[PDB]
Formats: sequence, C-alpha cells, structure tokens
Amino acid sequence: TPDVFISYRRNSGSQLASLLKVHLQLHGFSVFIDVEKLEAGKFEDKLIQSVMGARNFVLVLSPGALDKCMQDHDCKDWVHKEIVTALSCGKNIVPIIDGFEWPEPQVLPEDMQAVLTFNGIKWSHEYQEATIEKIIRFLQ
Repeated sequence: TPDVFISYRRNSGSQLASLLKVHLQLHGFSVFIDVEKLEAGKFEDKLIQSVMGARNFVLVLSPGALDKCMQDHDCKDWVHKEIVTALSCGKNIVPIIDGFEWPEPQVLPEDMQAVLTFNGIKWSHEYQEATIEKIIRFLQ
C-alpha cells in the first residue's frame, strides 16, 4: 500500500499532481495517483480503498479545484468523495495551494467543510525545492 494518495482536479491540477508524484517518489515515498496505479475493476471502490490505505492524503488545490464539490450533496464528485474518505478516516491531510482561493465554509457540503481546518502549503514556482521540502516535513 502507498504512503501518499494524491487527490487532484483533472482539468486544472494534473501537471502539479504529476510533479508532486515524481518528487515524492524521488524522496522514497510510495505514491498513489490514479493514472499510474488505478488498475482493473470498479473504480469507485478501488479509489476509495486506495484513500483508506494511504497514510497521507495530499490534496492539490489548483484554481477552482473545489467548484464541482459545491452543491454535490449526493457526493457524486470524485474529489469530494476522496476528501470525505480522508476526513472520515482521520488521515494526515496536506493541502497544496496553487492559485486557489479558499471558499467560505458554507458553500461546501457539510461532510467536507473540515478540509478547511488543515494547514496548507503554498506551491512556489520560484522556490519548488523548498516547497517540496516542506511537503516532506508534513508527511507522516
């Protein structure tokens, strides 16, 4: 099982999610990202179980990353599903902020509002090595 699960919004955070994967693997962490490790079967179940298995939950917050979670009270959005799982399993959640504005809590479904209480790391294009080093310090 993996040390780190990377949750990300496909249309805006795919490059950063991929970059985090490479760096974390170079520093010895076993990483789950869907395009490398999600294999055959029912993907809803597989993705949820992959969150549960990983000690650390790295959440890539690119611009607008949580928009499709808004009003998703039936929890059909996959990022929403992944966050709720991480929260309800008490995972070490590490948000990575890249041009993202934190919503007001009341615009998100109640089951993921607690994601806003976790300390996040600002992604620095100019100081990437230092950003990565901070992420590693946050990992347990």
